[PDB]
Amino acid sequence: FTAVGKEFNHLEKRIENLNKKVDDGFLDIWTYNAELLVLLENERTLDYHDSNVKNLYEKVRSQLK
Amino acid sequence: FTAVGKEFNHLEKRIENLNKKVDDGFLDIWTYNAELLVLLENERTLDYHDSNVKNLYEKVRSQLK
Amino acid sequence: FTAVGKEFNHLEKRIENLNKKVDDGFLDIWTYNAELLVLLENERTLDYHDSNVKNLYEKVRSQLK
Repeated sequence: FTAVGKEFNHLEKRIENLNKKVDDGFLDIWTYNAELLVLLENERTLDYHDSNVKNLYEKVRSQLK
Repeated sequence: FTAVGKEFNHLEKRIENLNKKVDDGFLDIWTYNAELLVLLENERTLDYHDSNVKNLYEKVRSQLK
Repeated sequence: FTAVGKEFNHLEKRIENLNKKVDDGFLDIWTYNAELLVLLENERTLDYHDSNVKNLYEKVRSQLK
């Protein structure tokens, strides 16, 4: 019977809410990383055709899904 | 009686400690983002008066509370 | 008897899996921060000998363990 109890559901929903907080926080971080990168690449600071620069685009792309 | 039991409190405190780890980790990340940004803006790399650059300051400000 | 029950172990393993997700996510973020920084420092954008620039290397080093 524990999975219908109040206490099990309290803890479960706290886990779920933390997992959501982590997902939304990671999305916020990686959206920031994307917004910064594209500005930095607008300069001669970072060149889009350098393979090390493409590595960053590819990570950001993959993180934003 | 479960909320006074040892097991419920063990799990609850693990949740709490994870939530703290997430908060402190996000604060570390966003403090880093702030420290990097202000250095990058010291250059002509990023211009503080560009509206896309202000977007980044505003996100960092909001994240650091 | 609760620590051998199914429900306690279900919640515990969810905590553990979330903690792993957080660790792996933070490592991904800080690896990205390292990869970006070293590219930015390749330019006159950021000078490795400036003490504020060394602060960033030191944080990244410490985060990657």
